[PDB]
Amino acid sequence: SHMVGQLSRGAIAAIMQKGDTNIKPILQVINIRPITTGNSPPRYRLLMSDGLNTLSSFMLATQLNPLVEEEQLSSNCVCQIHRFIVNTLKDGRRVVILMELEVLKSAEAVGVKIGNPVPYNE
Ligand SMILES: O=C(O)c1cc(-c2ccc(CNC(=S)c3ccc(-c4ccc(C(=O)O)o4)cc3)cc2)n(-c2ccc(Cl)c(Cl)c2)n1
Repeated sequence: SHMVGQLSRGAIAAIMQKGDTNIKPILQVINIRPITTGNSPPRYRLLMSDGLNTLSSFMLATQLNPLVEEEQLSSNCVCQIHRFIVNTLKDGRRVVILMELEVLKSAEAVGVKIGNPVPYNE
């Protein structure tokens, strides 16, 4: 209730602008999809929301793949990010790798996209 109050509004901008990595923000998963990988473990890319912004530049550490494959981490769930790393590509784009996270509320217990977040412009 006041659902957006459940999310760390402003965390996406803090990660991408300030380079803040000590925060443990609470974010909503909007979408998850596999990337094209070949002969190596699958890799998942996530569209995440902090209630104000969405950002599609997240990938999951492969050690967390079971959370996706066993359906605990899925679209609409709310999770707390306990550890993440930022990397920057040759072309300037930043990628956030999610290393440790906790699902606070399952997709089924939330059920909808929270608020009206808008895409973050890098
Ligand atoms: O096949 C595809 O569709 C497809 C493909 C990619 C795409 C794929 C790869 C890279 C480069 N590899 C980077 S950044 C990377 C990957 C893993 C790690 C890492 C550290 C620790 C761990 C772990 O434990 O698993 O993993 C650190 C850096 C860029 C892009 N993308 C893609 C393009 C743009 C963005 Cl912003 C994002 Cl997040 C993904 N789409």
